[PDB]
Amino acid sequence: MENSFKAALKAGRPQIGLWLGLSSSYSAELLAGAGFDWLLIDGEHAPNNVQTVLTQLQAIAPYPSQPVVRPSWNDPVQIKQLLDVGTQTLLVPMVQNADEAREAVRATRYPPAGIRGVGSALARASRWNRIPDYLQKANDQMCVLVQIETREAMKNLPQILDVEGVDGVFIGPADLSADMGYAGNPQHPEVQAAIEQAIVQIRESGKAPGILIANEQLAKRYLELGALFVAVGVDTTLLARAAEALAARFG
Amino acid sequence: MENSFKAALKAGRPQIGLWLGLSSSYSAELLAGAGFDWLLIDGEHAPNNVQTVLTQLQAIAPYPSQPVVRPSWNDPVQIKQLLDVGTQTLLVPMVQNADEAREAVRATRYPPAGIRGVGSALARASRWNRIPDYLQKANDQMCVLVQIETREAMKNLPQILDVEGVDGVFIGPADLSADMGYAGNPQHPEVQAAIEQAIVQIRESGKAPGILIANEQLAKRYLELGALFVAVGVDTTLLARAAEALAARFG
Amino acid sequence: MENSFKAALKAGRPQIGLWLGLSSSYSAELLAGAGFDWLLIDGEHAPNNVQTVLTQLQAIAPYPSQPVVRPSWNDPVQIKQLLDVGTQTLLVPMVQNADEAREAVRATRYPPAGIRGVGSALARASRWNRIPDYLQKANDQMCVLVQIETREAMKNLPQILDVEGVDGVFIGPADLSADMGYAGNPQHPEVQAAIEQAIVQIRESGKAPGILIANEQLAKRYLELGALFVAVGVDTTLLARAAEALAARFG
Amino acid sequence: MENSFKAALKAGRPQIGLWLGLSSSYSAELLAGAGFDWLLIDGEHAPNNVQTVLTQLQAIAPYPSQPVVRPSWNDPVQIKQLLDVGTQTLLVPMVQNADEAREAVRATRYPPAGIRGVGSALARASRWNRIPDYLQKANDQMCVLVQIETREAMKNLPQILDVEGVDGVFIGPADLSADMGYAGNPQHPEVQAAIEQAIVQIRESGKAPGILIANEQLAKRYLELGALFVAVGVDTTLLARAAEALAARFG
Amino acid sequence: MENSFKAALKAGRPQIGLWLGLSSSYSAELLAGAGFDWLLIDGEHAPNNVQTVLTQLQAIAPYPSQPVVRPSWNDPVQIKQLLDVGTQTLLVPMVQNADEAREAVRATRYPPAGIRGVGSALARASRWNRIPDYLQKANDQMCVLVQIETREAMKNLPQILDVEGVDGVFIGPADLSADMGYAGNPQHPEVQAAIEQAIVQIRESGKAPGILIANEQLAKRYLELGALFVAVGVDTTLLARAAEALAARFG
Amino acid sequence: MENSFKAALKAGRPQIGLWLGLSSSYSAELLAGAGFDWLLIDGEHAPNNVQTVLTQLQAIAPYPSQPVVRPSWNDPVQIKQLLDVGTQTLLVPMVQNADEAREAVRATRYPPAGIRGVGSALARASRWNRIPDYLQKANDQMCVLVQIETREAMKNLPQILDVEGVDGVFIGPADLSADMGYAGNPQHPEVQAAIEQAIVQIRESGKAPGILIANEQLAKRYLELGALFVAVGVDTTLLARAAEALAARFG
Ligand SMILES: O=C(O)CC[C@@H](O)CC(=O)C(=O)O
Ligand SMILES: O=C(O)CC[C@@H](O)CC(=O)C(=O)O
Ligand SMILES: O=C(O)CC[C@@H](O)CC(=O)C(=O)O
Ligand SMILES: O=C(O)CC[C@@H](O)CC(=O)C(=O)O
Ligand SMILES: O=C(O)CC[C@@H](O)CC(=O)C(=O)O
Ligand SMILES: O=C(O)CC[C@@H](O)CC(=O)C(=O)O
Ligand SMILES: [Mg+2]
Ligand SMILES: [Mg+2]
Ligand SMILES: [Mg+2]
Ligand SMILES: [Mg+2]
Ligand SMILES: [Mg+2]
Ligand SMILES: [Mg+2]
Repeated sequence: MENSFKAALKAGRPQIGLWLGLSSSYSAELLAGAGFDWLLIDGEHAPNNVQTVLTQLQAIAPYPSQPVVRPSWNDPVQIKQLLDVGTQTLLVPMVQNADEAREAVRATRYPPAGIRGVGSALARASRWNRIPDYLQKANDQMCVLVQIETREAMKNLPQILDVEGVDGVFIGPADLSADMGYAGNPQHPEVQAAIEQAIVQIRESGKAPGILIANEQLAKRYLELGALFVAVGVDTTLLARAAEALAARFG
Repeated sequence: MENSFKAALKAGRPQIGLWLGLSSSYSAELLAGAGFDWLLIDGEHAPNNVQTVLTQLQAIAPYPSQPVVRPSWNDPVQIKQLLDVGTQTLLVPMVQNADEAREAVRATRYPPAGIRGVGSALARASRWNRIPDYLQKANDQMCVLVQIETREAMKNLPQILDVEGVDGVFIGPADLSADMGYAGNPQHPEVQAAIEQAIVQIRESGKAPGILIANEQLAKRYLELGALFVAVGVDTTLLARAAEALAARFG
Repeated sequence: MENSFKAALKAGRPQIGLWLGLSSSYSAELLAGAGFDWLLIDGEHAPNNVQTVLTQLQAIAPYPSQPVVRPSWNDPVQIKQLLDVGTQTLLVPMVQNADEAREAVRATRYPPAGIRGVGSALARASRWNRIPDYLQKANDQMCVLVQIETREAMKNLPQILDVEGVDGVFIGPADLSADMGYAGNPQHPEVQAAIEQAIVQIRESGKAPGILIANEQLAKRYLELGALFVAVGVDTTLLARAAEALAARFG
Repeated sequence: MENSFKAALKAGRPQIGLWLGLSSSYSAELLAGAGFDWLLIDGEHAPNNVQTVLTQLQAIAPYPSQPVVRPSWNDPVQIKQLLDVGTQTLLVPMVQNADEAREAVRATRYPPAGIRGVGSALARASRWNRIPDYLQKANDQMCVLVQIETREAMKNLPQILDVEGVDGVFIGPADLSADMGYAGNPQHPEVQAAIEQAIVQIRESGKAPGILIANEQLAKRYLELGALFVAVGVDTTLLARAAEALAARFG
Repeated sequence: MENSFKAALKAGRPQIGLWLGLSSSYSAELLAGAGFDWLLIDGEHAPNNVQTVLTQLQAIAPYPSQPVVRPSWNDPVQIKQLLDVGTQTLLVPMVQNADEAREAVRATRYPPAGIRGVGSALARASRWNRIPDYLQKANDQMCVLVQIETREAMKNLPQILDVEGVDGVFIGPADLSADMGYAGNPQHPEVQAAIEQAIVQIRESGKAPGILIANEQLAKRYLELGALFVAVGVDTTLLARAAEALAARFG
Repeated sequence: MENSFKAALKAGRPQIGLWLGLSSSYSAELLAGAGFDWLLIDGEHAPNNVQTVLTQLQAIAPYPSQPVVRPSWNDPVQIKQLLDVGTQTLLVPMVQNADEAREAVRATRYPPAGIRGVGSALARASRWNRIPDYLQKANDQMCVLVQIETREAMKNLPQILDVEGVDGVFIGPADLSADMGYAGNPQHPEVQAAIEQAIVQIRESGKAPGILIANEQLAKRYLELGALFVAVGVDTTLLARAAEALAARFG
C-alpha cells in the first residue's frame, strides 16, 4: 500500500496529470490507460460522491496512473469516508491558513497523530483487514495536498508551508484570479506573477507545488519553475473541444 | 441561460407549481409535460442528492416547466455543487434571519458579489464552457428563494426582505404550524393569520411570496393576497391518494 | 412461499389490480400500501429488467398486495431469471396457441414437469436455500397467466384453456382491437363482444379471466361477467392525469 | 413528434454524426451540444440497455442533434422496447436479406402495417398518451436504417433496397472487411470498391446511404459520392486519442 | 410503527446483532433472514448514503430483524433525512458530552421536543401520510443510541446517562483503544477494564449498553455484565474470512 | 491480454474457484483478494447483466484471480456483448450436442474462424484500440467452457469433446441430477457414477473437466480424478451459512 505518487513528489519527480470530471468508472478506466502519472477525481466541481469515487478507484487500480481525490471541502467526515474506500492522496480545496491545513492533515491520520476514525474491518483501505498492521502503516502513506485560492491564502503561504504533513500546495488559477478581481481569467500579469512567485516559494520549502493549466506553454513554464504535480488537461474539455472541432470541419 | 422563472416573478406573473418527491428522472419528465409553471426538486425531504437532481434537470430541460431545487439546508458547499450541475433557482430551507439570507445569496454568486467557487470547465451550468462569458452572466440569472419556518423567522421578516438578492420568501405551513405549537396542522386561525400577514408584507416589499398548499381553496386565497410562486400539490400525494381512491371504489 | 394470488383465483375471489409502469422500487412501495389485491410489474412496455423487477419485489414484499410480473415475451431464459429472483406469478404476452401456452408453463417448472434450470443456492426464490424442500414445493406455487391478443389467439382459446398449468387467461383490449382493425379503440361493438365472449368462455372452463381496463364502468361489467383478475388503472396514467387536471384548475 | 432526421434524409440533406459508446447520459449531453446533426447510441457494441438508452434520449432531447439507436440485433422484442421509450430512428445490424429488412420494418409499425405491440399509456413514446392520435401518427415517423456487413448482404442489396420502409442502408467497413478476408483493414482496394459501389447503388435507388468512418478524408469522399448519413468519429476514440496525445507531449 | 427494538431494550431483552457494511440491498435481504435481532446499516464506515439506506430498509422490512442506522456523524440534517426514509433507531458516532447527546435526541423529535423538520407527505416514514396521526406518534418510537469513543466521552458518561431520550450507549472498542494509545487493538487490560466498567455503569442507570465485538467469548462476557445490544460479527468479515479459509484448504 | 486461466488448464494445473452470485462489484473485489484461482460471475442464475459483469471485471482486474463469465444461455448476441466488455473465458450453459458447442466457439471468434462482430474502437476488450493487433490476437486467448447438464448431453459427450475450441467441459450436478430424476440430490450413486465417468472421459480426451461442488470431500475426489477447474463454494452460501451459524451460537 505504498503511496508511489507521494514518493515521486518527495523525490522531485514531476507528475503529469489529467482532471476527471466525467464522473464515470467507464471513462475513468479508458483514461487510466492514456499514460498520465496521476488522475484527479473531482468531488468538488463534478457530480461525484463517495460511492462514485470508490468505483473510479476500482477502475483505475490495475493501471500505472495514480489516483488523487478532491473532496467538496475540508471536511473531516467526508475525508474519513474517502480514506476508508481507499483514497491515499487528497487535494483539499479552499485552505486559507495554517490551522485549516493542519486540520486537513489530522483528518487523514489515526490517533494520536490525527482524528481519523477507525473502521478497518469494513474498509477497502485495509482490503478488509488483509493488509497486515494496516493501522500502523496507514498514516505514513497519506499524501495531503492543499489548495490556495485567495489573496488571504497567499498571505498565509509561509505558515501553511510550515505545517508538517502538508506534502504539496496546489494553486487554482480560476478561483485565485476571481478573488483577485479578474473573473476567472488567469492570463492577467498580476495573476501570473502571484502564481509563479508561489510556485518558487513552495518548492523552496521542499514541498511540492501543483497547478491545473490547460495552456501547454504555461504548463512547461510552471514545470520549469519547479512545479511537481501539474494537471495539463480536463477530460470534459478534451472531449467537448475535440467533438466540436470535428463537427465544424464538416460544416 | 436567462432565468425565466425569475423574470416572471419580477414581472408579477404568478407561477403555479408542483412538488417533486418521487426522486426519479422518469416521473419527473412525465410531470414536466403536465402544464405547471415550475417544479420543485426536493433535496431536503425526499431521497435526492446532487446526482439525482442533475438527472431530473436533464429530464425536465426540453419542457416549458421551470426547475427549482431545494437543498437539504443553507449549505454553501451543497449550493455550489447544485449550481454547477445547472441549478439556477434555489429554495433554501430554515432561513432564520438576514445574515442567513445574505449567506444564501452570496453562496450563489461569483466573487466579488459572493463566494461561489469557480469550476465552469467541468460544469453543466456553463455547458462545459460553451456559454460565452458565462462567468460574467451567471450571477444575474440566479434566483434565491428563502423559507421562513419559525416565529423567529417571522420576527425577522422585515430585515430579510431588506436583503438584496432575496427574490422571494416562501412560507412553509407544516414547519411553521409545528413551531407555533400546532403539530404540523396549519388550519388553525393563528397559523393562517401569520401566513396571510406575511404574504401581504412580502409582496409589499416588491419581493415574491411563495407557499406550498394542497388545499385548492386556500391556494386561491393566497394568490388573491399576492402570492407569486404557489405549489398546489405534491407528486407522491397525487399518486397515493388517486390510487387509494381507485382501489376503494372496487372494494 | 404459498402463492396467495393463485389460491384466490382458484377459489373464485376477484382480485383488483394496478399496473406498474413507473419502473421504480420507490413508487412501487408507495402503491403497495394503496389497498390493491395485486400489482403488475411490467417488463414488456415499461423500462424494467430482471434487476429492477427484483427491487420492486423487495419493496412490495411486506405489503398485502401480491406481485405479478410480465416478461417482455414468452422467453424461457427470461422466465428462468425472473423466477429465481422470486417471481411466482407471471403474465405472459402474445400467447397464440396451445403449444406456446404449454411452453410458458414448462418454463416455470423443474424437471420432469418442465425445463426450469436449477440454481437455488443463488436465488432469492428459495431465500438462498433457506426454504426447506424448495425444489419439491416450487412447481405447485407457480401461477401462469397467458395473454390472448389476436384473432388467431381467440380462435385457439379452447385449446389454450385445455393446457394444464394455465391458471388464467388475460385479454389485452389494446392489442386485440389493433389486430381486429380498430387500433386503440376497444370501444367498438365487435371488440367488446369478442372480449365479453372470451371472458365467459374462460370462466366456464374453470379458469380465471383477466383484463386491464381504465374505464371503471367497463371494469365492473367484466367483473359482473366473471373476470377474476382485473387491473383497473395504470400508475403512469393516474399520476399524469391527476397532475394535468390540477394544473388546469389554476390555468 | 415529427422525425426531422428522417425528413432530412428524404430531402437529400447530408447528416453528419458522432458515435456514442461512452454509455453515459452525462457525456451524451455534453456531446449533444457539439453541433452534430445526429448521434448514434450504440446498444450493440457498447454496454447499453433499454434503460441507459432512455436516459441518453432524455439528455439529448433539448438539443438540435437527433438521436439514432442501434439495438444489439434485429430483434422485434428489443425493438418494441426501444420504440416505447421514445426511439424513432433505428440502425439495425446484420441485415442479410430482404426478408430480414422487412422484419425490421414491421417491428416498428402498428398493425396492420406491422407487429408493434401496443402500450401507449405506459410509454415515453406517446408522452404517456399526451400526444393526440399517437397510434395513428407513429408509423410514419419511424425511420429504419439497415446495416449490410457481409458479401451475402452486398449480393442481396438490390432486393433490400426494394423493401418499403427501408429508409437507409448503412455500410459497416469493419465487419465488411472482416467478412471479405481483410479483418480490420477496410483500406484494401477491394473493400473500398465494394463500399463505393454500394453507396452509389443505394443513392441511385432513391434511398439514404450511411457509413461510419474515422478517417476524415474518406468521409469526405463518401459524402462526395452521395452518402447521406455519415458518422465521422466515435466518442471513446476522440477522448482516448486526445488524452494520449496530451500525455505524450509532456513525456 | 411501534419500535420493537426500542421496546426490547427497555424490557431488558438482549438483542444480538450483525453489522452491515456490504452496502447492498441484495445481501442485506439475504442476511435479514439469518436470525439476528438487529442489523446495523453503517453510513459512517461503509459506502452508504440516504438512498442506499432506504433500499436496505426496504429489503429488510418483511423480516423479523430490526434495522438500526449509523449516520456518518451527529448531523441534524443527515439525521432528518434518514428519519424521513423510515429510520427509527439511530447509532450516533463520536458523542463526547451531554450537550452532543442532547442534540442527537432533539434532532429526532418534532417541535417542541426537538428540531425535526416536518415533511410527512413526502416521507416513507409516515408511509406518505397513511399512518394516522403520524406527527403525534413519531417522537415516542424514536430510539437514540450514542457512541462513546474517547477518554473524554468516558469522563462525561455520567452526564450523558442523565440525558432524557438517550436509550442506549454504545462502546466502540476500535476507536476507544486508539484514543487510549493502543492503536485499535482492544485486547489490552486497560481497554477491557474501561469497557466493562462502562457497561456496568450504563446498565445501572437503566439504559442499554451496546458494543460490537467479533470475539464470541468477549461477547458473552459483555452480555453477562448486562450489555443489551451486542453486535457479534460483521458481514464483510464473515464473507472474507470464510472465503479465505475455504481457498486455503485447497491450496 | 494473455488468458492465464486458459494456459493453466492447457498445462494441467488445477484451478480452484469461487462462484459469484452477489452481483456486486464491491463484494467481487473483496472476494478477488481471497486467494482463489478463478471466480465465476454468474449471468444465468444471479441478477447480472452485461453492465454489472463489466463492473465486476473492473473490480477483479488488479487481483491474481481470473474471471470467468456465465451468460444466461448459449446466445451469440449476448456472448458478443460480454466479449466486448472484456470477457475472455466463458462458461456456456445447456450445451446439448456438438452443433451447440461449435456455435458457442464460433460466437467467440472473428471471421473467418467465427461470427464475432467487430467493434474494437468501442470495446474495453481492446482497451479501446490500445492493444496492438487486437483483431489478430483475440481469437487465441478466448477460452470456451461448455456445460453438460442432461442425459442427452452426457450421451453426446464424445462428439462434444471432438469440437475444436472447446477447452473444457463443466458438469453441473444440480441440473444433471434433476434430469436423471433425483431433483436436487446429486448424492445418489447413479448420479455420482455419471459425474465420475464424465470427468475421466473428459480428461482422457485431453480437455479440462470442470464442476461446482460445495461438499469439500467430493471436491477433493473430483480433483483426484482429474478435474481441472473446480468451484468449491458460492459467495451467497458462504455468507448466509456463516451468518446463520453465528446467530445460532447466541440463540
Ligand atoms: O477549469 C475549471 O474551472 C475546473 C477545475 C477547477 O475547479 C480547478 C481549480 O481548483 C482552479 O484552478 O480554480
Ligand atoms: O407537505 C409536506 O410535509 C412536504 C413538503 C414540505 O416539507 C414543504 C415545506 O417546506 C413546509 O410547508 O413546511
Ligand atoms: O393501455 C395500454 O395500452 C397499456 C398497457 C397494455 O400493454 C395492456 C395490454 O396488454 C393490452 O390491452 O393490449
Ligand atoms: O470502428 C469500429 O470498429 C467500431 C464501430 C463499429 O461497430 C461500426 C460498424 O458497424 C462497422 O464498421 O462494421
Ligand atoms: O471493526 C471495525 O473496524 C468496523 C466497525 C467499527 O467502526 C465499529 C465501532 O464503532 C468501533 O468499535 O470503533
Ligand atoms: O448449486 C446450485 O444449484 C447453484 C449453482 C448452479 O447453477 C450450478 C450448476 O451449474 C449445476 O450444478 O447444475
Ligand atoms: Mg478552485
Ligand atoms: Mg419546511
Ligand atoms: Mg398487450
Ligand atoms: Mg458492424
Ligand atoms: Mg467507532
Ligand atoms: Mg446448471
